[PDB]
Amino acid sequence: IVGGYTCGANTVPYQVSLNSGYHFCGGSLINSQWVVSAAHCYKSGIQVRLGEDNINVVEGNEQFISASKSIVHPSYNSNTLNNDIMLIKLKSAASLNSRVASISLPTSCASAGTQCLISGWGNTKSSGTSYPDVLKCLKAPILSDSSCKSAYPGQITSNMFCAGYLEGGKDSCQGDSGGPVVCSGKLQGIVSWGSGCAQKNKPGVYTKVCNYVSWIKQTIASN
Ligand SMILES: [Ca+2]
Repeated sequence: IVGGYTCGANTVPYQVSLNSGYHFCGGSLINSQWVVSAAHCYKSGIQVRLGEDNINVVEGNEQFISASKSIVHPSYNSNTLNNDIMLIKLKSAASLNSRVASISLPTSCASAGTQCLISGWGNTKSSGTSYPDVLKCLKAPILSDSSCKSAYPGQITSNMFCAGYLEGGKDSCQGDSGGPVVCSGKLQGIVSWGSGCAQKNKPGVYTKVCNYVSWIKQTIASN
């Protein structure tokens, strides 16, 4: 997250870190046994880390649970990033309370102008590299589809939305991928892609979760 603020320990209780010997992607806890992330985050050998603030220090609220199964969206296209969404099932159910909690799926899509919270442990610089140890937060509005398509001609599908600032300076970044965009207490987006980070006229592009609710529910119910 570029241009954000330190969230505070366990203020974002549905945030997860995906770990394969090091943090590589974020994700969101949607119930006690399932996580949603970006398909471009796919790896074998994932451990899901819940209850994290500082990802380099054991602080006392963490739950570390291995993945038993990963399911990439059946129509994921790695060249266009269309359908950049994946589900991860945990080997055992997480223990839920105020500091580890699930986030609700949306019943409708959010409109341009809605303010949302984006969070993660990704790069905090638009030029160069600096990865934080503690979780960073950013408040950002959803942009209109027209703005979003004008910023990225020929690249925005119906499964994507833009959020952020056309002026630049504030954005998600590498390492935030897979993490949550929450608006009005519902999961509306997954950190997916962008051209660089926090560049003028190049806002973040997010997977539009409201288009996937039936797939997520059906998948959860049978696996
Ligand atoms: Ca920790």
